[PDB]
Amino acid sequence: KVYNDGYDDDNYDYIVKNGEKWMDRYEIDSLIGKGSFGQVVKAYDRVEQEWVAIKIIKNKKAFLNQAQIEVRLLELMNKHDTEMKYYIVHLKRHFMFRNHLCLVFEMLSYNLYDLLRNTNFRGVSLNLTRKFAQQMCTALLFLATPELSIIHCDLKPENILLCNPKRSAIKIVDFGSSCQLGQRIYQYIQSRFYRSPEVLLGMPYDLAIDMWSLGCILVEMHTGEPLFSGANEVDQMNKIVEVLGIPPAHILDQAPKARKFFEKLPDGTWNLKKTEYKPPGTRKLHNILGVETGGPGGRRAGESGHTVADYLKFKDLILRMLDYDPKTRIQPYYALQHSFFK
Ligand SMILES: COc1cc(N2CCN(C)CC2)ccc1Nc1nc(N)c(C(=O)c2ccccc2)s1
Repeated sequence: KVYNDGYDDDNYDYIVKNGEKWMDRYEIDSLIGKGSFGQVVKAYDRVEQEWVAIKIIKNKKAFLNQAQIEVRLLELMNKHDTEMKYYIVHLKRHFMFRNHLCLVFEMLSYNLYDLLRNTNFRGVSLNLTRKFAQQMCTALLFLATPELSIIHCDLKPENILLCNPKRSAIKIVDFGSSCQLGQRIYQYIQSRFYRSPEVLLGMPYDLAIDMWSLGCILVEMHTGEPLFSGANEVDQMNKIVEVLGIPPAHILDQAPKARKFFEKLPDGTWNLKKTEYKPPGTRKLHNILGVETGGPGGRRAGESGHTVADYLKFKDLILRMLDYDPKTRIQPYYALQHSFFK
């Protein structure tokens, strides 16, 4: 009949009314997004005299409890970053309002998908992609700090926010799917497009899955299209193999879900099960990026900082981020020292 004295709906979400005053402090403007966790809203903080995003968690135990884990990690990240210089959206404060847990963040304006949509999915330049890459590798180095050891677990374009148009800077948002390095409790994780092979294979995993996600994102930021746009896990694996070839046998012999995508011949090699696809590793990244052919779809022909030399450095890096072996895949510190960033 009514939910939470009328303040809530079916899904335990707070019904947001335009121009409502909570606590003589926050002035609600408009809803900016919806998710499984609850809602996000654009508000004006009267005390600090600034705009904020407020994450209104659902009035439901499971969602409260999940968001309390998120709070715990965000405040652990504040302890290790008082200067706010590692390109992370930071928790300002949290509070209870009409039985909802609300997390207050600084308000950014657009996500990286918006940026892409504004290019009509043709991409931004390599000079913009460089800057964003350095900042993301900085963010991951920080996450990999031994006391934090945090896996974001859902790096995709909507979880990367643009600071502001003349500042040319990005930040990582939404640590609600995040956890610290540990014994494996979860298996169906990451967004499919950016899901790593260790995850698709049901193998152990660590902070290197986030670097796989970043390999994909950076190719997408310069091409405008996702690198591996799988319709399901089988099709995702197949798209990965098209570019990078069959994974190594030492890996596939260990992998508990190997037989979902591959099969073991009598000689002991692994090959693709049949489900349309190019043969293993013949869709080269060299050619997707258009290293010698004037960038993606010829659009970077004649533009400064888009030479063969420049493109090879970017390629080289991406290839190190898309290593099949999580042990040898490039870590954040070695990524920062790459010649792509000179
Ligand atoms: C003006 O507010 C935003 C609007 C958008 N969009 C742009 C308008 N739409 C085309 C798609 C969503 C994307 C992001 C924001 N701003 C946000 N700033 C922060 N700080 C956000 C979050 O903290 C956040 C909270 C929960 C999940 C994801 C992000 S969301």
